[PDB]
Amino acid sequence: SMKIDVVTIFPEYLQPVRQSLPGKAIDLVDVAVHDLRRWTHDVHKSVDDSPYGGGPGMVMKPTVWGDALDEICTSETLLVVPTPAGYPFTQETAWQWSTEDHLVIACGRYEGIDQRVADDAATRMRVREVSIGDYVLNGGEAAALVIIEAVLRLVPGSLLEGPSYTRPPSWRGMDVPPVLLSGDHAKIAAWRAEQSRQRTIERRPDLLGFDS
Amino acid sequence: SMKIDVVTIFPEYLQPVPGKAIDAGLVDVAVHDLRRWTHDVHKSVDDSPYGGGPGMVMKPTVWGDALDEICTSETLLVVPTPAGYPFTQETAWQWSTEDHLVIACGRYEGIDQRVADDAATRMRVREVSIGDYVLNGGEAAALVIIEAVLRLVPGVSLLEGPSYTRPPSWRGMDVPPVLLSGDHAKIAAWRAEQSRQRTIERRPDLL
Ligand SMILES: OC1NC=Nc2cccc(F)c21
Ligand SMILES: OC1NC=Nc2cccc(F)c21
Repeated sequence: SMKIDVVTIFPEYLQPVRQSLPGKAIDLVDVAVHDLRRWTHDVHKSVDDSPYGGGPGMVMKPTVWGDALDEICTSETLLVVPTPAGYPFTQETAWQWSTEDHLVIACGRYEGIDQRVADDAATRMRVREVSIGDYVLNGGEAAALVIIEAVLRLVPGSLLEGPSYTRPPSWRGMDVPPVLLSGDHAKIAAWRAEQSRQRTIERRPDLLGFDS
Repeated sequence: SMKIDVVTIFPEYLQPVPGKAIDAGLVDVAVHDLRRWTHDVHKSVDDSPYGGGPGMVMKPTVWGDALDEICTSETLLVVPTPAGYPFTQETAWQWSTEDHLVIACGRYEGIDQRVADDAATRMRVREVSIGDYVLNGGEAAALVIIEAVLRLVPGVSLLEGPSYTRPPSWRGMDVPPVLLSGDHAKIAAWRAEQSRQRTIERRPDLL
């Protein structure tokens, strides 16, 4: 079943852990992590350089990424490039990728990878540039972990959730809502619906088609 | 000064996030195993949901004890949850100036609501989601939050368009010549148009 390759200059940060949702799956999926510097040939193992046209920071070189993806990818590969400028990664995306035979995730710095890498790959395989949110990360590594977790839990083998409770029924003078103790499946369903409504309207009005 | 305490039943997951000079006292991250605060020999952290339904809910007595020991009145308690307010860059900026963050990592189904409600009577509590996809638990979200916050700690809109570096020609593709023109006003305008087109294509919501 599914193969996931992750390419990064911080392979220890990805390093698959038994005691993980992904770790259990590994013990249905195979996850391999590759050090990008493996495909460098200068003594300094240089993966980036200053941007053409100017600007702050560095851009990852196309040469190294090309050699790396040449080796790892096939025409059947779905190449995932986490980036702040990507299409939104959503739950629909997770379901779609959950049926893929082979995901390769290219982790780069925020400033990004030379655009020609994605352009070149697209001539040979499917390429998806995606953002997991509008906060700013220093690199794609944490995004890769999020994507893997969201995808792996869907592999064979709307409205916000309201508040949940468990035992004891009273705790620090705070009681569980009595309807939840009443065993009335209908009243419980109605209460839960109303709680989710209040919470969605308050926290995520966008989900119900309202202004933010 | 910034102290981050993370509480999780997967402490090894959180160890990875090295990172810089704590020797200057700018940033300390401590990860705590939630099972430290369990009451029974089976080290139980969750229980069946009241009112029925699938999954488990994390126990209030365990989390209550953990937060009692870890938190103070000055703490900003962060609770990652799919039902949370959106975590944004503005949020990250605000939290970057906090003396003490405690991140309570729970499973998707959640922590008994009384835990957060109780904590909010003596400290600031923030329930947040990092996105509208489903994770099994809050650990990955904590990593995302920790990264977005700490890079704004010193010493630790439109989409950006394509970027390029050497060599000028690679596998049949040349860098856009405008970028080599030495006309920096034109370069800015070109980049603005690239940004416009990419935003329209990928994130029309931003407009
Ligand atoms: O999805 C993101 N959101 C914010 N920053 C990033 C930096 C690198 C990769 C990536 F996917 C992201
Ligand atoms: O499923 C999620 N989606 C977004 N944020 C989260 C934060 C904590 C736990 C969790 F499951 C999630």
